[PDB]
Amino acid sequence: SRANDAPIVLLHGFTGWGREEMFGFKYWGGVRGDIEQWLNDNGYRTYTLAVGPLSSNWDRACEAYAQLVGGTVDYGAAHAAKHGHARFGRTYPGLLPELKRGGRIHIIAHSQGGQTARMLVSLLENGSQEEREYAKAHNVSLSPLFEGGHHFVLSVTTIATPHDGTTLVNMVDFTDRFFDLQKAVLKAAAVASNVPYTSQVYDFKLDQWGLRRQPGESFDQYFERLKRSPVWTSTDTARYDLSVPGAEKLNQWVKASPNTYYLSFTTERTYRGALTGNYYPELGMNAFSAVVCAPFLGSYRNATLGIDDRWLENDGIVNAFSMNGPKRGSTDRIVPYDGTIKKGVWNDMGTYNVDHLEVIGVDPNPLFDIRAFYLRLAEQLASLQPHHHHHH
Ligand SMILES: [Ca+2]
Ligand SMILES: [Zn+2]
Repeated sequence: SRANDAPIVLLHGFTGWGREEMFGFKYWGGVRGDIEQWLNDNGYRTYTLAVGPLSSNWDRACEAYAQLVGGTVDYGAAHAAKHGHARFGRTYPGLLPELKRGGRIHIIAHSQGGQTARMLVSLLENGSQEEREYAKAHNVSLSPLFEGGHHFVLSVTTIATPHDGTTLVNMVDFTDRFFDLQKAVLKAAAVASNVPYTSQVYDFKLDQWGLRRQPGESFDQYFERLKRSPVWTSTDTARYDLSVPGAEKLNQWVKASPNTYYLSFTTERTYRGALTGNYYPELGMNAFSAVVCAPFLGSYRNATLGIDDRWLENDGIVNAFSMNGPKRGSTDRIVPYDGTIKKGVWNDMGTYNVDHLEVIGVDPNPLFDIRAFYLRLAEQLASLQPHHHHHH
């Protein structure tokens, strides 16, 4: 059924790190193994992007663009001046120079990665008018990313993505709990949060903000500085983009490309309480989510905000209702999968009973055939037709 040869590129969310980080414990595979290696082993050429887990989708897309084709990250002169961080970031050799020669990729994105992938597609195709106009008005140079006209992306697949935000950000103790989540992923990787490791271990890639863990600093201490830093206090952050208002703002400009396939997977790991209408964690959900996040997600309503009952089912971290595609402030279409994947529309591939971390293998779930999950997805992506023609 193989109808294209595009390689697959994997993209994490508000947690995530390179293949060499976390002592080789993989974000994509966790305690289950190495998802990229499984795909490559099965004949599906697969790569992995690592970008700032806490950075805005904008920053991450700029980082992803430079990580793909090579070069020094360029966040755009207008954006950098706007938010007060460096215009230029780290330099990359480029994972896929074939992209500079018409090649295309499939992106498989988990969590906030889904937002980033969508945004990258948009900047690639449309560029940024704001940047272009700023470059002409200030006589500054312009990254090719902002010119538009790039078509690197044949498909985007999002898994557990908060396309409409997650109400988790609304928790009153969200900042302290969000970083506890980072601590919980570290723990999953068997990494302590109260130890000043001399090796990097987990690089948050805050080059633009000039933030990095210092010698003698544990992750606990590091996170306490991050909490008070601009990567947590600004609107140019994952924290803002993850929020319902922030995701809506994102949706208002980040539209689905008619040249690109979109697949969404929804995840859920909760049950409904008959008398309260709330949703509750099941048995099997990662311990941190079950205790600290799922109860809030499954009970938080806010009429002002648009959060009614539909939002309560969740995967421990993200409202399921947010996952099938952008809706809030979005002109994108979403169709249930009907056997045939269509261009320029969100193909809701269905809802899977796995939690936010289980779906990438970071939390165990031996009832979830994760190997089969990604293999079946790879097959589906490789079957996507470059072209279509009307028929009866
Ligand atoms: Ca589990
Ligand atoms: Zn930025």
